[PDB]
Amino acid sequence: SGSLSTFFRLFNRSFTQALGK
Repeated sequence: SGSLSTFFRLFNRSFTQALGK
């Protein structure tokens, strides 16, 4: 489950994109 894959990926992507920056 988990998954978590989707959740983990989403969190990482969102954090990286938000930080971004």
